[PDB]
Parts: sequence; structure tokens; C-alpha cells
Amino acid sequence: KTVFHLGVTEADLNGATLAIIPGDPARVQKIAELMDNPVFLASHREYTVYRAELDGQSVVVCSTGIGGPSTSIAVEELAQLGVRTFLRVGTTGAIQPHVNVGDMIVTTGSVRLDGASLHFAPMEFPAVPDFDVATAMKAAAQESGATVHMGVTASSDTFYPGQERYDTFTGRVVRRFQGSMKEWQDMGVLNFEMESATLLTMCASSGLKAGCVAGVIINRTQKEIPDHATLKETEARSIKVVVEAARKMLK
Amino acid sequence: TKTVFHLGVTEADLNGATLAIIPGDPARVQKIAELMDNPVFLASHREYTVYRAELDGQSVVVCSTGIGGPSTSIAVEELAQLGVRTFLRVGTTGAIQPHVNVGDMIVTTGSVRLDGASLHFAPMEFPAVPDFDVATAMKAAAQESGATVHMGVTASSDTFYPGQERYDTFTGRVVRRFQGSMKEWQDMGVLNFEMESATLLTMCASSGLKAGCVAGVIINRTQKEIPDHATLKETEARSIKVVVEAARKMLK
Amino acid sequence: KTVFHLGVTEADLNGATLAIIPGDPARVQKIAELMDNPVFLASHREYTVYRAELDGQSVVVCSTGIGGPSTSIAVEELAQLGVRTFLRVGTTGAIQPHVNVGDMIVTTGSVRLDGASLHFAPMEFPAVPDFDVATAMKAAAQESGATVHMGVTASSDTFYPGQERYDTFTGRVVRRFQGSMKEWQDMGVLNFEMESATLLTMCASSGLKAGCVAGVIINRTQKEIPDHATLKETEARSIKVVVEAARKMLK
Amino acid sequence: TKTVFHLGVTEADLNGATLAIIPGDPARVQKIAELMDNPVFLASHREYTVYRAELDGQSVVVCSTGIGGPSTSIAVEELAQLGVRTFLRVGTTGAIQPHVNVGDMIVTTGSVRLDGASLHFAPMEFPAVPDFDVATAMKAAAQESGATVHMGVTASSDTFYPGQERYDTFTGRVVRRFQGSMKEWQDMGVLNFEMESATLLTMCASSGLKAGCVAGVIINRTQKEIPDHATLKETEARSIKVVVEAARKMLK
Amino acid sequence: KTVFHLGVTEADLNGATLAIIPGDPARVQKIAELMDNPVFLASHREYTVYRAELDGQSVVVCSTGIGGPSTSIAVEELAQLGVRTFLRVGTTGAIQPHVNVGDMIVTTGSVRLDGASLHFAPMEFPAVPDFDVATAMKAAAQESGATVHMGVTASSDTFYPGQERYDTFTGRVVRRFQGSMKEWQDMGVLNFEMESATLLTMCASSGLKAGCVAGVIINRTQKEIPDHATLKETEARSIKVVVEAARKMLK
Amino acid sequence: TKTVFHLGVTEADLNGATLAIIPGDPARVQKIAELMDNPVFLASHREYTVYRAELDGQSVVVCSTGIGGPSTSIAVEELAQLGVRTFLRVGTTGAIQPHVNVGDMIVTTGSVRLDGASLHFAPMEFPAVPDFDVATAMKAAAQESGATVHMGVTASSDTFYPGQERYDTFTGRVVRRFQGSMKEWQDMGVLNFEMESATLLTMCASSGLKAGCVAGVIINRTQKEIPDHATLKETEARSIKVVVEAARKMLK
Ligand SMILES: O=c1ccn([C@@H]2O[C@H](CO)[C@@H](O)[C@H]2O)c(=O)[nH]1
Ligand SMILES: O=c1ccn([C@@H]2O[C@H](CO)[C@@H](O)[C@H]2O)c(=O)[nH]1
Ligand SMILES: O=c1ccn([C@@H]2O[C@H](CO)[C@@H](O)[C@H]2O)c(=O)[nH]1
Ligand SMILES: O=c1ccn([C@@H]2O[C@H](CO)[C@@H](O)[C@H]2O)c(=O)[nH]1
Ligand SMILES: O=c1ccn([C@@H]2O[C@H](CO)[C@@H](O)[C@H]2O)c(=O)[nH]1
Ligand SMILES: O=c1ccn([C@@H]2O[C@H](CO)[C@@H](O)[C@H]2O)c(=O)[nH]1
Ligand SMILES: [Cl-]
Ligand SMILES: [Cl-]
Ligand SMILES: [Cl-]
Ligand SMILES: [Cl-]
Ligand SMILES: [Cl-]
Ligand SMILES: [Cl-]
Ligand SMILES: [Mg+2]
Ligand code: NA
Ligand code: NA
Ligand code: NA
Repeated sequence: KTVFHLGVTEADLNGATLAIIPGDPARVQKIAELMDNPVFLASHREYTVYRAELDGQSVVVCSTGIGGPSTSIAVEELAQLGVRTFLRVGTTGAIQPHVNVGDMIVTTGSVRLDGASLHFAPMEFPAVPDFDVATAMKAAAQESGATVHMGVTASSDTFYPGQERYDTFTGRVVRRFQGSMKEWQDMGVLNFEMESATLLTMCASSGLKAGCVAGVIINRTQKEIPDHATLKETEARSIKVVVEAARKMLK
Repeated sequence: TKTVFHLGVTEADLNGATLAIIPGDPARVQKIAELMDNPVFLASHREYTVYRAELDGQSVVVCSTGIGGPSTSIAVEELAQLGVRTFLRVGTTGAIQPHVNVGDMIVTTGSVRLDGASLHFAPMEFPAVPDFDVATAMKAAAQESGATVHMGVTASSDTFYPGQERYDTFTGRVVRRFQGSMKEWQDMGVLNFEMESATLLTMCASSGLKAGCVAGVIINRTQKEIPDHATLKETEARSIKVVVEAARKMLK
Repeated sequence: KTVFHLGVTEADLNGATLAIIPGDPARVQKIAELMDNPVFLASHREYTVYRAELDGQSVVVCSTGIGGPSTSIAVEELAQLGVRTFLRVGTTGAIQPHVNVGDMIVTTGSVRLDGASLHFAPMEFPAVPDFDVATAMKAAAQESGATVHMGVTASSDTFYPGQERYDTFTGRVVRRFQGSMKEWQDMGVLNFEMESATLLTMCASSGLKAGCVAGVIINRTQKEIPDHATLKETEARSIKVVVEAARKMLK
Repeated sequence: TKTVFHLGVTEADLNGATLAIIPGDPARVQKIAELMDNPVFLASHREYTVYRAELDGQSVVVCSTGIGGPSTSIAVEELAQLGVRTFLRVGTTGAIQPHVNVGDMIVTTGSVRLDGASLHFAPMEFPAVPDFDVATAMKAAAQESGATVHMGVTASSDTFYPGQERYDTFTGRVVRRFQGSMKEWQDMGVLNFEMESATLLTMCASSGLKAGCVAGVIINRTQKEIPDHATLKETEARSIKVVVEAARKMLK
Repeated sequence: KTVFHLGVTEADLNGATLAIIPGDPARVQKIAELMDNPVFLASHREYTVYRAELDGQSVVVCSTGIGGPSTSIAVEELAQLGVRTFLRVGTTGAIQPHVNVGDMIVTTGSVRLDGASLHFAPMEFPAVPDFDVATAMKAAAQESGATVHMGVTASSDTFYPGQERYDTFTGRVVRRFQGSMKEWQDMGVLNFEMESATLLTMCASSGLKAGCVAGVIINRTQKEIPDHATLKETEARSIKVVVEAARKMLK
Repeated sequence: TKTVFHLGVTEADLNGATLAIIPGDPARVQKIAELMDNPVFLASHREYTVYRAELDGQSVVVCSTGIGGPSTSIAVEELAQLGVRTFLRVGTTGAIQPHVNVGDMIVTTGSVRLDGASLHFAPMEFPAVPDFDVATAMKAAAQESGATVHMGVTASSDTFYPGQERYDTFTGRVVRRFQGSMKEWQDMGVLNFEMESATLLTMCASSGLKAGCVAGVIINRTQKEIPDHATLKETEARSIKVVVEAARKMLK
């Protein structure tokens, strides 16, 4: 009756069938307060859960933590409680020079550099969003005035070697990932993050609608530090966008 | 001024086209071209029949691919060499879901890579996904036409027979990898089987080209394995009308 | 009782149990006319089908198209209609300096750089010809006066990156295939083509006899461009050779 | 003197610590720290709560990891940048063998790599193995506590549900790879499931860092009896006392 | 210069460029004694080495031990000493009902169920014999009066689970190998052994000529136990055949 | 009352032995047995020479394995059929870390699975790790002999030549997979190369058998590729003394 990790029951969600799923627990209240009647439900580990109302309909907001494994738990347990549509909002590192800090990326497919996706579908299966969710996210992102990019995201189980970072304790990257950032760049991949491959694969193979939208907080090719106000505005815009995408999905 | 190696056409032959409609069957090429203005035969060699036509005053090239990723990859490469940047696949397909009926249209949002040629462009982790603008145009064309349209995942196989878990064959054998695969895909929500989309979509998405796929359902695999001939012509006619309208939506 | 792609019936084949399978539909009639009583049966898609008679026995000639996928359909449908022996005749690109334009290659095994072979047997299984077919092809090739090479062929699902060609739209070759031509050269591989891995694997694992013979039309290591007469002679000799190999198989 | 990106601490904040105790749950950090002397809260961000304390006069870090290899890998990397060389994981686990009882303790001698992050450090052939000195210290601490201690292989999964072959789920299905997997691991002698050890052990064993894992058994997948509140409370308390004693044995 | 494992020098081989390579050290002297002037050279570990003369030419006989790893050492060291042609004679278990005890098998390709082959070529590469050696072995085997089968052999790194034996300590076969004997049977594979995949792959990728011939000593589908005389005749036949195959390779 | 297929012995011939010492070379078998009481020759066939002896009143088998995982797997299986449950491998090895000296001993804590036979017992994800008691006994016995002992990861290859990245060979070629591999392993902290531990440890850890490996260093790959039989002799007397003393510790 109460799911194992999230600490909520189906009745606690007041009929919600849509969830907004940021990674950071501290972002949950910030998203919920953009909607009506936000109420804290539970916090356990990296999972902070609020309910709110959007155009009269109940919406969940639930953090996922970093990575596919923790994300997979939250999605499963929300689905046990009746949630069928999942909107991820997150941050990302662009790897294309034409993408600027402050722009928004809607993922059309993920490079599966994770492990949890394989626990739902073999590697051949595409990590792709639900087309209605991606469509709603693009429209919401455009309506906010942001420059919006649609494209492929590389989704890594690590922050460091799987994103080909060398400024580390060992300074090494395993053979698999040596030269990988240039390979993705040349294949037109827009950005790196750590959860979309798991989220999209598990939802596309399980009868759940999912999509991902993110604000760009860094460009791996532009070694300049983005303006502070710009970072804060991007954060605020990203969560405005995801709430407006949720509105479009509720009709 | 030289011709490309397989297709037998020059850049001048394309008369400025930067969009191609790429059916599988050579016989569909003239049919598609004749839905547009000023259709002109360009060349035919092997499985590659090539026409040019005009749509709203803009040149479009129509080029068959043959069956499978290998022959498709050649056509896409050589057309890209001549300046084509947008590729609209139209084909036939077998439905894996019980509710998806003969004559319905499927627009692929991603492909299960049950092919080999896709791996010659990107490792298996890379998603076989369409360009979002092309998929959007295909959906709109299909829906505006009054068709019954499904968006979703397609299983794209290097074989017609074992890789689509057909048993009515010479040996009746399906290798271990493919035993029980149709029900697995069905349970995962996959809509349909075809043979070219994983290669096309992977190649294009990793090469700076815009591609999508739309297909008419010619069989429901929860019923049987071999498509009935009687419904092929009407489904084909619908499919090619849709793809030409999708091309119109992609112009300029 | 008409097979779906080829558009022929068992009765149309007049008892044939052997097929010659070129890639190009335009070559079918050219092979058939080397035999007695050639008759056109059907043309659909890349599949042009003739029957003929060789030493009083019926023989099919059927094109395959380019690649393993289209080849696999033709072989399957012909086997449904009683064909048990398949003789492929094709063109090939040599990658060894000692193999000249105009020589012939009989494949003793194929490097499986395809996908369709995996739909018949896992990768561990060898893509090898039937020993009687390969023996007949060698004998026929030698009897035509050609210089014949027996050895391994690399069989690719692509013409361009899987044969390590860089003169392409993108100019890139995926990691897997970077350096691959030199690797195959050092391993003694003779040539590239695009169908043998599928053909040989599907037949060797399905109770069908198969082999491949090819005339060398280019050498990836030679700057010289072969002349028109040499190429024309090679094309003609290849199809004479495959018909004489068929004669040896029928007794 | 940098602050690492996620953990929010500097090298100076660690007061020379070269050993960290790494529980999964942020709420357990303070409890472990308070078993030692002069615990000091350093930082909390996302799933990473960081304390310092003193053990026999030497500084020790306690830092939570979150659930899964990905978040664990960040914490280990950033601690290593700040001079930590020895990592002692204390966690909870589900036994899969009938002879292992709730309240027993498991010291992992190797992990089945059912994760993804381990592959970001070493190819699959590489063993997910603890440092022998750490495993020795954990065995000794666990046995000295009076617990029944099992040394053996742990299955380390990127999921809680299908990768541990759970069917009481939204879909009720498990992908082919994991169908029948619990029985296969049982027959191979595997003791338990958890979600972080493959990543931790592989990354440390291939990076010059010393690591090990000890866990109290809180459930047994083969027993229908439900353990009572007091047994669970004792097990949790024992686990963290054991890991602190193992840390004492590692101090030089 | 004395090779580390085999304990012989190039001069010890008296110009031999062909080796016969049985598995069992005890067979080496028996094979050598079928030729002229047999001379014991060395014995270390599983490697017993003789030289003899066949039609006036030097031939080495060297045992391999069980498995690809020990075989790979012997082949490498013999190649260092000038050997270019390797004729394996061994024993095998048939898996097809039509293959009887006392028949001979000449492998046309091997299913690579080993590990050492991967140390020479990726899995896509075919484990196939040199065509001349396979031809010589077929001729020698057929001329002896034996019933001879040409076809695919499954070459396993284990005797027990990789050959799907359940009469074992655990009674367990890992998932990969469950159902495998029936799969190979249905694919037309003739037999199991433990060395050919390594031998054939390493030689075919290294410029060395190799082949395998084996006497059938058991059939996994038969319940009758072969009698002592049949087994003795099969052993004797096998080594006579390999020597006659060597004679066909000299000239 | 079965006689096993390759080893040519029955369970009664072993006089109750449940522990085996398993060197590679048949010539070491009698040398090991004579360090124990009442050694008796049992059988010799192919690379398998089998003796029994008594250690502190308990029966012990000594059985050679040959080179490589395949032949080792046969001996272990057949000995287990005859009641053996603990397997102590002694062998030779090449060091890949500069600081390890010829004559040192290495006790494997886990193996890199660069073999094939291990996959016939467990999928690649499964760790090739020793029984903790056996590894502990081998460490203690090695230290007590006065040897310099190293504990760590071993790379276990199905070849002597390319899989150990040796270039002084007939072709001078190493396949892509293994190019750069020695440096890769050295940077990951791997101590040494040998050819049997991956198979032995995986087989046993997945089959309810206790196993470990100790090896004398006969070459350092920082200097050269080819060992020599002379360095073998001294390194070999101490190796076999150590493995017998490890056996004594396992029987106590
Ligand atoms: O270049 C970047 C930018 C952002 N992220 C995000 O950073 C978080 C960890 O801080 C992850 O959850 C991931 O989604 C990256 O992984 N890489
Ligand atoms: O069940 C079906 C129906 C259609 N196709 C399509 O049929 C063509 C061959 O007839 C191929 O191009 C392929 O994409 C299938 O693969 N499967
Ligand atoms: O270097 C060469 C020469 C020929 N082919 C053949 O060329 C055809 C495509 O033109 C394929 O069917 C293939 O068999 C190649 O692929 N590569
Ligand atoms: O049967 C069990 C018991 C415990 N855990 C632990 O449970 C946590 C999630 O609640 C993970 O971090 C994991 O280590 C499991 O995964 N499975
Ligand atoms: O059924 C059989 C018969 C023979 N062999 C051979 O038996 C030897 C081991 O006894 C190996 O070298 C192998 O080639 C098998 O592996 N399986
Ligand atoms: O550099 C070395 C030294 C020793 N060995 C051992 O050498 C034996 C063969 O001589 C094998 O059993 C193997 O374990 C190696 O593999 N590599
Ligand atoms: Cl977030
Ligand atoms: Cl969708
Ligand atoms: Cl079509
Ligand atoms: Cl915890
Ligand atoms: Cl260690
Ligand atoms: Cl033998
Ligand atoms: Mg270490
Ligand atoms: Na997490
Ligand atoms: Na084709
Ligand atoms: Na051996």
C-alpha cells in the first residue's frame, strides 16, 4: 500500500497521473510552488515528494537522485501508484559549439552509456521519448523565449570518465571512453547527462510516457565562465518550461 | 559532373533537389513521382530507380533503396554526395500489436536495431531515432489525410524471416536470439517490423542528415505470417500520398 | 503456392534443385543464356528469376540484390521451392597486392561484418562454404585459364565505412572500422564484398550447399586503373565459370 | 585549494583523513560519525552528507553515496581528489541463500557486475574485488562482534526491481537477461543482492584505492517469515559498529 | 636458440616445414614410427617432439595437449622454427546420428566456443582450414576406405559444460550452453572437440596452413558402446590418414 | 564406484582426500607429494599425473593440470566427482609491475578473465575470485617461508603470446583487443600474467568448491619476454614448500 522507497500511498497522490521528476531534492519545492496548493508528502534518501494541482488536476513532483539506478526506483514506484507520464527537467553539459549556456535541449533520443537501461530492454532498443511529451516540451520551451535544440543526448553512468573528463585523481579514462567526446560531437550529439537513457528506455518499454528537457549550464567547448544572473535565469526558466509542458500534457 | 557510383545520376540531374523520397520497391518510384509535377525518369540500375519531380516549384528526387540496410546505405550516401539532406522513407510493415490494422500508417519514433549496417555508422548504444521535424511532418501528413496513424517504436530486422520470428519457412528454425522475440517486442510496446529504418535512422542521425520513416501496415502478425495480396494496392496508394504531403511540409 | 517476394511457384522451377545467384538483376539473363532453353519466370523488386537447363537438368538463376538482407529472402524462398544448392557469382575488391584485376577468388570462409548472418547462427559459427561447391568452383575457375585464389573474404553490410572508405559525404569511419582494412590485410584476407557472410552462414546452418566465386574488378592497393577490355573479359569469364561449376555439381 | 564539485568540502576540511566510511543513506552519516570522537558536520548537498570525526586520534571521513553506482562513483572520485585512499562501505543487503539469516553479516569477496558504472573504469573481464587488507579487517571486525559472518560473492545490480528478479511490479515482467537470474545466482553460491559494490570495488581496484563492503542482512528472498522490529534495529546498529571497528583495524 | 616450451632448436628439425600435431604426447612416437628414421627430440610438459622423414623430407611430430591454450604455444614455437604447415589429428565425438564410430571427419570450419582464437582474430573471423590441407586430408581419408564427412565442428574450451554434459559434479550447465547440443545438431554441426577453433583461427590469420582430421570415437546420440577392436582400428586409421595427408602436402 | 574419464582413478584411490594441490607441470607432482607422508603414484594419462599423500594424517591429492583453462577444467571437474572440495594451485607467473622481483610470490585476489573456459561456468559479470580462507592460508604460508609476497589482481590469458602482449613472435602482431593491454593492466594495478586462474577461480566459485592460486615470479616483463628454465629451479622449490604449508593450514 505504501511503496518501499518513496513513502507515499496512492491516496496521497489525489489521483495524479503525471509526475515532474527533477534530480535534486531541493528543486522539488521550487517546481511545486509554480502550481497550486503544493504540499510536502515525504522525504526519504534522495526522494522528496510533493503534490500540487495544475489546472485543477493533481501533479506529483518527485526527485530522482543522480543516476539511472535511483531514477529507476522512483519511476517504478510512482507507476505502481498510478503515474503514467514522467517529465524530467535537469541540467546538462553541451558538447556542441553552437549551443549556448541558457539554451534549452529537448532530448529526441539518448546514447545508452548507462547500465540500468539494460535491465528493461536490450541495447538494440532505442532510448527515445514519447512523441507527445517531446512535442509539448518543445512548444513550452519555445514559448518561454529560449533558444531550443532538439537532438541526441549522451547519457552516462559516470560524471567523470564516461564524460571523458581527465582532470581527476588518476587522470585516466578507460579504453572504451578514450576519444569518445569527439566521437559524439562528430555524430551530432548535443550534450551529456546521467539519467535520460534509463528513464527513456524504461518508460518506452513499459507503457509509460516520458521526456527530458534541460537547461545548458556549461559548454565543454567554451572554456569561459557563464554569467551568474544567466545561470539563475536558466534554472528558473527550466522549471517554468517543464510546468508549462505538463499543462500541455494534461489538456 | 561525374555520376555517383551506384545510382547513375549527377548533381545536375537532381535539378537542385535537397529532399529525397526513398521507397524500397523500384516500382513505387514512378508512382510517387507522378503524384508531383514534371516527373522525369533519371536512371535505373540494380535496385536503384531514380526520378525527379517538382513539388510546389521545388525539385524532389525519388530513389528506391532495395530491401535492407546495406542497399539503403548506398543510396543515402550517394544522394548526400549530390546535396540531398532530407530523406523520407515510405515502406510497408507488419504490425506486432493486435489493435494496429491493415491499412493503418505507422510513423517511427525510434527503431530497435536488429540490423548490421547501423553499426557501421554508430555503436549500438546510439539511438536509431528520426529527425524531429521529419517525424512531425509525417505525423501531420498522415493525420491530415484521415488515416489511422500510430507513433512509436519499430523493430528493424536484417531478415524478413527469422529476425521477424517467422516459422513458416524451409527449416522452421529460429535462432535462440529471436525465439520468443515477437512477444517480447509486443510486451515492450513495439508497433511493427520492417527492415530499413534502423540503418537509415542511425546513419542519418549520426551524419548530419534529416530522416524519418512512415509505413503502411500490410499484415497483422498476431494473425499470420504472409501478407495477403488483395490489400497491398490500396495500402500502398495511401502510403505514397502521405509521404508526398510530408515532403511538402518539409520544403523550404 | 507462389512465394511472396520472388513470385514463382515450385512447378515454375521444373524440378530445379540448384540456383545460380548473382547480385544484379541484369546479369540473370546473361547467365541463363549460357545454358539451354532459358525462360523468364518473374521480376519483382531486385529479384529477376529465370529457369534454364544444364546437361538436361533444370537450373534456376535468381538475382539477390545488394546485401545480406535481400539475399536471405531469395535463398529462403528458393529453398521453400526445393532448391538445395546455391552458387553465388559476384564482383570483388582485392586488398592483397598479389591478387591482380582479372584473377578469381573462391571464398573459403567469410569475416562476418554483416547483421543477417546473426539471424541464422551466433557469431561463433563459421561462415564457410560447402566443400563440394568450393571444390567445383576452384576447378571451373582453373579450367577457364584464370589465376585463382582460395581464401578468406571480408563481408560487409556497407560499401563505404565497412570497407574503410573515407571518400564519402562525412569522411568519417566509426571506431570499429578504423584501421580495419590493414588489419584484414595483415590477417591474409583477400577481398571485400557484401553478401557472402549471410549466404554462407544461412546455408551452412540450414542444410543447404553454398559457395561464392568472384572476379577481381579492383585492387585497393594498386594505383593503376584496369582497362575496359580486361574488365569485360573478367565479367564474361566469371559467369562462364559459375555455369561450369554448376555442371560439376549436377554430376 | 579547491572545493570539489559535488561534495562541498576542501582538503583542509578533512584534517588529513585518508580513510572514509561510505554508507548509502545520508541519514546514517551522523550516526556513524557519533560512534567516533569529536564528530563535525562538514556539508550536505543532494545525496552527499559529509562529516569528519576522530578514531584513535586520527581523522576519518564519513560520506554518504546515494543509491547506485553513478552517485557512488562521484563521491569516491571527489574524496580521492582530497586525499582519501581507503573506502569502507557499510550497507544493507538481501540474502538469496536459505542458510543466511536476517541479522547475519556479509563481507563481499567479489561482486557480480550487473551495473554500468564499473565499465567506465575497467572492461567486464576485470574482477570487482575488494582490497585484501580491507576485506580481512571487515571479516575480523564482523566476527569479533559475535555475528555470524559469511564471506562470498554479491550480485550488484543497477536496479532494485528487474535486476533483482522482482515481479511484484507495475509491469510484472523482467527482460530476458534477468529471467531466471536469481536461481542462477543461487545455484552459483551468490549470497546477496545490493546496488553499489560492483562500481565501488571495480573503480577502486583499478585506480589504486583500497575498498571493501560489509553489510547486515535485513531480508532473505527465500524466507516468508517477516523479521521483527527489534531484530532489524539490532542489525542496523551492529553494522555500523562493525564498520567503525574495521576502520580502526585499517588505521596505520 | 632453443624455444622455451618445446625445448628444440631450428637445427633439430633438419629443415622441416610441416608438422603433424596430435593432442596426446603418447601418440607422437606412434606417428613418427609410421615414417622413416624417427628421432626423439624432446619432451617437456604436454609437448613431446619427434622428427622423421617422409619421402626423403623432414617432418616434425609434436603433441599439443588438451585445449587451445597449450596448442597455441606449440604452433607459435614451431612457426618460430620454420614450420608453416600444421596437420592436426585428433579424436572427436559425433553429434549427428548419421556419423558412426570409426568414420573420419575433416573440419571445414569451427564454431569458436573457445577463448584463445580471440587472441588472434575477432569473433567475426572464420575458423577455417587452409583449402590445400583440407583437400589433402579428405583425399587421404577417402583413399583409406573410411567413411568421411566434411563439415562444421564445435570447438569447446571445456569437455563438460561446453559440450552440454550433465553427468557432472554439479549437474549444472550455464545458460549459454543449455540446449546448445540440439542447436548445433539442428545447424548441421558434425562433432565436438577442443582445439580446432584455436588452431584454425591462429593459422588462418597468421600466414600458416592448417587443417584438422579426426576419428570418431563416440557418438553422443548412440547408446551402444564401441568395442575395443573398433576403437583400435579407428586410432590406427587416423594416424595412417594424417601421414598420407602429409605426403600429399609435400609434393 | 566410477572411474573418471581422464584421470584414471576412483574415489577409493584417494583415501578420503578432500583437498588437492594442482600444479601445471606433471613433473612437479611427485616433487610436491614427496614433501608429504606416504606418497603413492596413482595414474598418469596425457598431462595428468596423479599422486596421493598424507599431510598431518589427512589424505591429499596432487594432480597436474597442464597448461591453460581447458585442461585445468577437466582435472578440477573429475577431482570434484571423486570428492575433492578444496583446490590449491601453484604455478609460475610473469610480473608486470616493475617493483616485483623474480623469486617473489603472488597470491591472486581476483583474476582478469582473458580466457574462454570461465564463460562455460559463469557469465563474464561473475568475479574470478578465490576462496577467502585459501587466499589467507596462501599469504600466511608465503610470508612464513621468508618470501616477498604480493596480494592482488592477476591477468589470466588463454595464450602465452598475444594475450600477454608478447611481440617477439613469428608474426610480431598482436590483435587489436590486446594492443596496449599490458600497459592498461599495469596502470590498473594488475600484478602479473598467467594462464589458469580465471578458469580455476570462476569454475570453483560458481560450483561450491574452494580454490586459490599462488605463483612464483619467473620473469619481470619490465625487462624481457622469455623466461629461462634456470631461474625456474630455485623459484620452484620455495613455491612447492609454500603450497604444502598452505594446504596444512587449510586442513587444520
Ligand atoms: O556536463 C554535465 C552537466 C550536467 N550533468 C548532470 O549533473 C548531475 C550531477 O551533478 C547529473 O545528475 C547530470 O544529469 C552532467 O552529468 N554533465
Ligand atoms: O511483415 C513485414 C511487411 C513488410 N516488411 C517490409 O517488406 C519489405 C520486403 O517485402 C522490406 O522492405 C520490409 O521493410 C517487413 O519487413 N515485414
Ligand atoms: O570492392 C568491392 C567490389 C565489389 N563489391 C560488390 O559490390 C556490390 C555493390 O556494388 C556488392 O554487392 C558487393 O558484392 C564490394 O562490395 N566491394
Ligand atoms: O534486497 C536488497 C536489500 C538491500 N538493497 C539495498 O537497497 C538500497 C535501496 O533501498 C540499495 O542502495 C541497495 O544497496 C538492495 O538493493 N536489495
Ligand atoms: O566427445 C569428445 C571426443 C573427443 N574430444 C577430445 O577429447 C580430448 C580430451 O580427452 C580433447 O582434446 C578433445 O579434442 C572431445 O572433446 N569430445
Ligand atoms: O610470463 C609468464 C610466466 C609464466 N606463465 C605460466 O607459464 C605456464 C606455461 O609455461 C602457464 O601455465 C602460465 O601460467 C605465464 O603465462 N606467463
Ligand atoms: Cl535537478
Ligand atoms: Cl511516441
Ligand atoms: Cl516499399
Ligand atoms: Cl546506508
Ligand atoms: Cl588486494
Ligand atoms: Cl590425439
Ligand atoms: Mg588494489
Ligand atoms: Na543516487
Ligand atoms: Na537490396
Ligand atoms: Na593442456
